[PDB]
Amino acid sequence: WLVANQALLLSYAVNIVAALAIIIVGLIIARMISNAVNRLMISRKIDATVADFLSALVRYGIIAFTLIAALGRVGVQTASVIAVLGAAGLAVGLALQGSLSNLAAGVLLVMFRPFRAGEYVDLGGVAGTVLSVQIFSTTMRTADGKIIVIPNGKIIAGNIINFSREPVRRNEFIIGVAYDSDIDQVKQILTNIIQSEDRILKDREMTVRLNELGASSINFVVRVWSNSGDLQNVYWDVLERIKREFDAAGISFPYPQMDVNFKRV
Amino acid sequence: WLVANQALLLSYAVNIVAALAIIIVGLIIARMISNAVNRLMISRKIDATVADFLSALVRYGIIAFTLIAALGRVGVQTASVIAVLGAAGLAVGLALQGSLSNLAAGVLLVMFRPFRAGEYVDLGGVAGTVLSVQIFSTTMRTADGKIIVIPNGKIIAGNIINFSREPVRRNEFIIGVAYDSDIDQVKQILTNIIQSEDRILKDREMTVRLNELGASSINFVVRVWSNSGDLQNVYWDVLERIKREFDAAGISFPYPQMDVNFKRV
Amino acid sequence: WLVANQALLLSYAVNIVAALAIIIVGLIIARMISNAVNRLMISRKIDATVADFLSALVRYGIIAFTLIAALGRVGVQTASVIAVLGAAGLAVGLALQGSLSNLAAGVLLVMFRPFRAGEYVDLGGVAGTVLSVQIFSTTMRTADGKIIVIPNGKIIAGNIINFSREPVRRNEFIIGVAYDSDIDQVKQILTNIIQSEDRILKDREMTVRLNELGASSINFVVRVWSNSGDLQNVYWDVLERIKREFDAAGISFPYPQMDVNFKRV
Amino acid sequence: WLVANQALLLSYAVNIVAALAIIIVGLIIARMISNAVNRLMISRKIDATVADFLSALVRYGIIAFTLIAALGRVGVQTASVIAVLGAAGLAVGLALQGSLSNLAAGVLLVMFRPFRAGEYVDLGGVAGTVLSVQIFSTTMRTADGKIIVIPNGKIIAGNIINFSREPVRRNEFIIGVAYDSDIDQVKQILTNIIQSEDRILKDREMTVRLNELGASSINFVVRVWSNSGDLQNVYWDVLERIKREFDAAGISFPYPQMDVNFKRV
Amino acid sequence: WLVANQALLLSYAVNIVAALAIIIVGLIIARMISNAVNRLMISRKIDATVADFLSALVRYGIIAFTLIAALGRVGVQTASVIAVLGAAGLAVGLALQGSLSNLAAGVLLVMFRPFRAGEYVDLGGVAGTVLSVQIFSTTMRTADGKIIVIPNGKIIAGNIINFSREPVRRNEFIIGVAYDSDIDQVKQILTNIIQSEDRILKDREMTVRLNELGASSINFVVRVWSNSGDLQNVYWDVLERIKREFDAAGISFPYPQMDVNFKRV
Amino acid sequence: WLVANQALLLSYAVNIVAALAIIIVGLIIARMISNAVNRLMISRKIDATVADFLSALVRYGIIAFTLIAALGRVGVQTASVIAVLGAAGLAVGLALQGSLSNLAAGVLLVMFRPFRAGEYVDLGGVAGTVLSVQIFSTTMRTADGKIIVIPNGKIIAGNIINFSREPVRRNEFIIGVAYDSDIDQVKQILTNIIQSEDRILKDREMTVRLNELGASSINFVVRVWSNSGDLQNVYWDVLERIKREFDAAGISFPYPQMDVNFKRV
Amino acid sequence: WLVANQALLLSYAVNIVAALAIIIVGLIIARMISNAVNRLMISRKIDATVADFLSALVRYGIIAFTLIAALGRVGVQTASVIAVLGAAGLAVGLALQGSLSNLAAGVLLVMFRPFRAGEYVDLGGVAGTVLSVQIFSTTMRTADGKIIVIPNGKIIAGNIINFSREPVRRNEFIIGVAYDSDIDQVKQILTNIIQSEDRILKDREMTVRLNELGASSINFVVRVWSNSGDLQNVYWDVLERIKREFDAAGISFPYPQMDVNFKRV
Ligand SMILES: CCCCCCCC/C=C\CCCCCCCC(=O)OC[C@H](COP(=O)(O)OCC[N+](C)(C)C)OC(=O)CCCCCCC/C=C\CCCCCCCC
Ligand SMILES: CCCCCCCC/C=C\CCCCCCCC(=O)OC[C@H](COP(=O)(O)OCC[N+](C)(C)C)OC(=O)CCCCCCC/C=C\CCCCCCCC
Ligand SMILES: CCCCCCCC/C=C\CCCCCCCC(=O)OC[C@H](COP(=O)(O)OCC[N+](C)(C)C)OC(=O)CCCCCCC/C=C\CCCCCCCC
Repeated sequence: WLVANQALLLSYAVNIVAALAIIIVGLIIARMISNAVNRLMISRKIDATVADFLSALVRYGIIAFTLIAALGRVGVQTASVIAVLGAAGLAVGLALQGSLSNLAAGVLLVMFRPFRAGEYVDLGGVAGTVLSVQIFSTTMRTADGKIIVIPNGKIIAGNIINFSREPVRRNEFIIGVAYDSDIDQVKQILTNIIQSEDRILKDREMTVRLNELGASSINFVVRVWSNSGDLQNVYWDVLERIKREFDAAGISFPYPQMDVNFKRV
Repeated sequence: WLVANQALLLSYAVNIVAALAIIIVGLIIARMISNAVNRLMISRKIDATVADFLSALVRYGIIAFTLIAALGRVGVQTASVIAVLGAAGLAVGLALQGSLSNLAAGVLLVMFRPFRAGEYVDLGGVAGTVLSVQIFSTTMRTADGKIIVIPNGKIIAGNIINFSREPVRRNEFIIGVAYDSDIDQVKQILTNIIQSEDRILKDREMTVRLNELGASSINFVVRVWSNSGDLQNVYWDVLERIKREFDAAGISFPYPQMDVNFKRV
Repeated sequence: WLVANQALLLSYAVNIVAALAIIIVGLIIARMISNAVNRLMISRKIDATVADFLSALVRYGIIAFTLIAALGRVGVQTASVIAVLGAAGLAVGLALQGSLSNLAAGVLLVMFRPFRAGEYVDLGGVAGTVLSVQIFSTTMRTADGKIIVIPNGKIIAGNIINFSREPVRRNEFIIGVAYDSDIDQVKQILTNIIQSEDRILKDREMTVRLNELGASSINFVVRVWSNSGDLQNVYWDVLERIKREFDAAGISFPYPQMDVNFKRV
Repeated sequence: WLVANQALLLSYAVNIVAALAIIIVGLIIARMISNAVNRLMISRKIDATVADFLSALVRYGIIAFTLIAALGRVGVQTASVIAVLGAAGLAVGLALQGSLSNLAAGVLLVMFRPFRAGEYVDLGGVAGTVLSVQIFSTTMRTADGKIIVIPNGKIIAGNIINFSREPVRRNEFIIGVAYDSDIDQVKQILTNIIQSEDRILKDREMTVRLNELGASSINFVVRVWSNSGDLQNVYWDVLERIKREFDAAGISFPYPQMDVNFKRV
Repeated sequence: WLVANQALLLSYAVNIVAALAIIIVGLIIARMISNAVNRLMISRKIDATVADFLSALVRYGIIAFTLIAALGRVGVQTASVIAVLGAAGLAVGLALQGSLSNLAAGVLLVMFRPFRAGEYVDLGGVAGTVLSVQIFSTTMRTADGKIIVIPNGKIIAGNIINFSREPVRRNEFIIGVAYDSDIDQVKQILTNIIQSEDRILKDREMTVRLNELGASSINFVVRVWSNSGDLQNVYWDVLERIKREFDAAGISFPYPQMDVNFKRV
Repeated sequence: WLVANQALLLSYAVNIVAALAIIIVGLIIARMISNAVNRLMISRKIDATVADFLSALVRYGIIAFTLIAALGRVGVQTASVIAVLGAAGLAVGLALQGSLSNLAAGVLLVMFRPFRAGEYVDLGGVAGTVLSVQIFSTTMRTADGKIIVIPNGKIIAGNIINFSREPVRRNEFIIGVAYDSDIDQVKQILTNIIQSEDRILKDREMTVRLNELGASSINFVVRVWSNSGDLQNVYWDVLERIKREFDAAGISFPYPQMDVNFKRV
Repeated sequence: WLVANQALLLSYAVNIVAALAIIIVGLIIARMISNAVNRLMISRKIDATVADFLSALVRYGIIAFTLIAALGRVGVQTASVIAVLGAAGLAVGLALQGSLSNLAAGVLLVMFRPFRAGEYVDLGGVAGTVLSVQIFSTTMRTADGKIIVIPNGKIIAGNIINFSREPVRRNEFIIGVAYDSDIDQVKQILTNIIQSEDRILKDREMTVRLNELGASSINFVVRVWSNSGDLQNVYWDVLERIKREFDAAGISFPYPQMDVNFKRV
């Protein structure tokens, strides 16, 4: 009988009063925090539907938190709701793995700087000048003139070749001449063409060596070092001069040779 | 003996009354929340069987929650049911990883805009004009006229080449002429053809250089910058004009040359 | 001594009575739920051994639940059994990841409809007409006549090219003619063949331009738009007419040309 | 002092008696369950060492469970043992992911039947007649005569082309004839050869169209529908008849043509 | 003041005595279990440093368990140590995923037997005779004579082609003859060569059909079934006999034919 | 009624006083730890916005910790907040997997040293001289002159070929001579060229053997060991000397031979 | 009022005294364990900064453990700190997955020995002699002379071909002779060359059979077994002897034959 010779009914009364207190302060704290986030988002920047589900999801989250806290305050065991809610949080955490990976990689590309804005690089077989580095992705304009947006988590997970870091780079040529050409003559013509060029650095190597005895031609290699801004112009100028002086000196560039053994008359 | 000189039977009575209370309010709250979700889904949009298992799964979920909460209120240890239920929730969370990944990537493609509707792009080797960006996927019509639906989580995880972002792009030509052709003559003909075209931008580079000494031809490169809407028309017009003026000036486009050494008479 | 001046033996007696109560109602609820699932599976649909392990696994699951709940009610700590049981549930949840992924993707392919039954599509390099979309997989008959069953989780994870969505598509031709052919003559013959075809749409583009100066031929491109049902017939008809009028007008389709420089007499 | 004016020593005595009770009933229940599993495995089927570690691992598992339950009954905190044991269970659950995935896929291949025993299929680039579908893998004999065992989790994760599902399939031919051949003559000869064959279905399409203007030959395509058992025989018969009637009608099958421009006398 | 009118100091005294009891029995049980594992490992098999860290890691594990159980018995909250220890156990469980996967696959390859010792198989593009199947890997000697050790988890995860399971296999030939050869003559010569061979099974198929009209040759196919031990010898014998009788009957094996159109005199 | 014949109101008063104490010492400890981290970051090194969100995230973390500790001290159940917070921590832990993997691999590349600064290596098909090894990545300059930044977690996960570790390496040549050349003459010329070179190590192997009977040439192999700094110079010198002495001794380097059977007069 | 008619203030006093006791013994045990690890690391082996962060991280870990144990002893709920700390431990556990995988694989490569030091093997397309097997990686010198460091977790995850395990291996030759050559003459010459070699094992197979009727040559195969140390020398000797005796017996090695049909006079 409930003749009240006990204090457990007092404990039950303070439990239901505490549950109603949790409900009403959860409602008003949800309202005030939604108002504060709504005030601090409009002043800074908003998208309409994005800020809508932002404030809505924060409000539903804090309402669900205070509702199951009030259910647990009464005496209802709420561990299944916490299990489903933790599984849903882990699902959202697996969903946002690539985005947060791009964000962490974007932080690392700002702290450590392998490349900066205006530096010709290569990011996994994609070459071009870096325009800007942002939090999720970098934009880079190629030599063709097209803009490529690459996420940061793929930038760091691969090699990042930087062309504009070292001021001195190397050209390489494969000059195929005929088998009947003199080795010393072709070598001294190529040496004169290399040493008569002022933008080829003389303190580095100036290799002119027979590299390969190919199918229809002996291939010479010539490797010269220039500044990184003069590289393509040195390539074009010395290639044109190689062609002009080999045509002037009688050295022939062979076609795809073939021997034919004639039969059946 | 049960002569009731104790209050633990009072505690057991309020436990079984509380368990029955949890059962009946779980039933009526399941009914009212199923009615409210049923009312708010018919007005907005429904598929028949989809809304059927939606309201059914929400109802079975809240019934299972209140049933094992009522079992735990009696004194039955329910941690194994919570373990299996959390494992099933983690299974469903691993199942919905790709869908929620596409949803998060679709949010990022609306906040950050690498591309918009009506902008010729390239999304992992798939080129075409973007029709619309949605929450799970984007539809884009190619130049061939076919519609391709690409999920957003694969859009962000790869490179996204944007052709219609930079207003000025570059053409490139590989003009192969014979070895006997004059370098200066071919170079000045190509320079006249480039400088006589009004849609080629004169403040950018106008490269006409000998690029390669190939197998049966010397390959010239000519690289010119045009507006992004005039690019293909400039390509076609100046290629036709290259062919006409090289035919008029005697410069030959060589066939695949070959040297034959005749033997065995 | 056990002279019973305490109520903890009363508590122990109600614990062992409660444990026996949990055991017997777990047995009879296992029997009644197995009977109800057995009755509701035979009426709807069954496979014999599949329904056998279905009802068997549900019965062993609820028996294991009530047995370790009764062990925990006595005072035996059962957290290790819950740890192994949660690990086994997570193992089964990792096992059913692909199947539930196919199920979720099959729900998304019914809500959002990129394709329907009877619509020629391409699902990751597999083309053919969709027969039916089911919960785990779609069946599609190719043009060759073979039936291909593709799981839905691989359909959504890749590109889904839809041919029968846009009513107007484009043909493309690479017509290789000889270097000696007149550009204007071949261009006006191709223009007459295009403009004399009634199933080629005249409000779209009708490109006939010199596209490429190839190895042994200049390649013209001609790109015309037709309805999606007339596309292959337009291709065949205008290709046959191109061959007939180029044979009638003296324009030659060249063979793989080659220049031979004869040596060694 | 231990003068026993308290009941906590009574509580400690019933705790150590309960711990000894847990130990001895864990021993005898381990013995009886090991005896029951040993009796039910010998009658059904056994491998010697496999059944050895099966009964051994079940016995060590239930002994470890009752030992740490008895340690927790005394008052020793056992949560670290439960943490290591749950980590080991999750390790074994990650180890058995592929096997249980093959088992779940084998259940799905028996409920849904894309293929049955004796049905020529293609399972990820592996073609052959299905012998039997089992719980972990399917065996299929190829046309070459070799037996291939494919796991089910790789069967469902890829495309499963079924050749023997549709009763009517299509042949396709690429008939390359010379440029000098008449289009109408070759087309009417191929039409007569197709319409004179009784196993080619006349209500389907009978395409005979010029498909491609290739390098050294114009390629005709002819596509005919036959029953799925007559397909290869129709292919062989009509290919032999194409060769015989093109040899009889003067239509030539060209060799790899080449134009040679003779120079250097 | 500590005038001892309470029993909580009695409770604290039995807690510190119980903690010291846990420490000393953890030490002596660690010593006895290390002695028992040390005695049962030396008799069976040991590696020196491997058994060293085995007994050492078991001893440090049981010492860490009893130390944090004794810390939790005093009143120090030890849940952070359990969190780090469970994370380390999950790290070791992720580390041993491939090894335990190979072990589970090795159990499945002994229960189910796709192959046994001395059976020519193909395990993911690796062919050879199986020497032995072990718990982590199988060793197989190829036809070249080299020993290849393949882990079991890669064996089951791929296709396992078994050559020595079916006793009857099929040979296939591509016999390319000239266009001028008679179809009936070549077909009856090949039929006589097939029917004059005693190790070719006559109840199976004996296909001799024109398969392909190739570039420079018509390709006949001949497919014959033999026993699995006579297969290569039948191949060699009937190929030599095909060459001898086609040389005797005037049928020519053509070279790579080519048509040359001579120009520029 | 609240006539205060109980001490639970005393317990509630000390709970709310303890909650306010937790709040105020959480505020001042957050302020002091933020001040201490702010003081110890400015002296050592800072980036502005990076140190901003560093101190901000530490402050919000300790404020959230003390707020939900104060909520749990009152009596509000906070296990859902801990579930969401642990899921967010696991999300951030999955996000930082690649970065911490690169950090652990960078520690292993400093403890174990497969390569050091100034040592020509190959890191997954990327060759060049190592400049420096850092905590997340190594920079290495190639022979071309470009700087490549490779993350450490990809360095250790693949092969790391080290060229500059062994002081003695081997050259290999494929010398193709004509079929009519004498084997003994070519072998003794190559042996004289090898034994007349002083930088070829004589205590190692000096192989000069006929390796291959190729399509148009017999290929000799010659394999010689030199020091690792003389390797390319030995290659170039002995290749030039091979060409000079084979031209002097009449041994011919053949072109791509071909037999032609003339038909159709 | 605090007139002290209760023992809960006594309980609070022993709680704050116990918290201070936990703090001071956590400090001195952190100091003593840091001193003991510092003493046992300097004697054995150290790197400076590595041992620095080792002792530092152990000290910060045990200080964080005793600080949050002392916070939980007071009454502050510390489950959020344990959630973040367990998430950070799981992050570090995912970071060290590859390193611990290499360590476990290195243990398996020492217990099971597929290869030892000084044994020519092939580890995933990388061949060479094993120098040493270590805990994280194996070093192996190739035949070229370069040192390759391969991690153990990639060694076990792939095939490991062992050349130096079986003492007897097999050579294989593809001898292409002309169509006009006699089959019996070439077969008996090859049989005499094989049977006149003493290092070819006579109890194994000595296959000399016509293998293939190729494009311009009939290819004979000859397969002989030798010891594993004589294999390359047998290859070279018998290949040179094949060339010498086929040149002496008039058997010709054909060039790439071609038939030419001359047209257009
Ligand atoms: C989406 C659904 C949203 C629904 C939100 C509704 C919020 C409801 C919040 C407050 C309204 C409560 C009105 C009835 C409560 C009056 C009874 C009472 O004054 O309470 C006294 C006893 C205390 O017992 P005690 O101190 O010995 O327990 C120990 C627990 N310690 C340790 C925390 C103290 O309380 C008891 O006996 C338990 C009495 C049973 C209370 C029945 C009301 C339960 C309401 C909903 C259940 C539906 C479940 C839905 C699925 C969720 C699964 C988790
Ligand atoms: C899919 C299956 C659906 C089944 C749903 C059925 C819902 C049943 C809900 C209510 C009906 C209960 C009727 C019997 C209860 C009367 C006994 C009683 O008035 O209760 C008093 C004692 C209290 O004890 P206490 O305060 O000292 O405990 C401390 C627990 N604290 C801390 C929460 C207070 O209760 C005890 O002694 C324990 C008495 C044992 C109660 C036996 C009835 C158990 C029903 C089903 C068990 C089947 C298990 C199925 C598998 C699930 C595994 C989890
Ligand atoms: C696959 C195996 C299937 C086996 C299923 C068998 C089901 C057995 C179920 C019932 C039979 C019980 C018969 C003996 C019980 C009579 C003793 C008794 O009347 O109980 C009174 C005391 C209560 O103590 P308390 O209220 O102060 O505790 C606080 C616990 N609170 C908070 C929940 C109240 O109980 C105690 O002292 C503890 C007395 C120790 C009971 C010994 C019987 C344990 C049976 C099996 C153990 C084997 C373990 C197998 C591995 C599983 C590891 C989890």
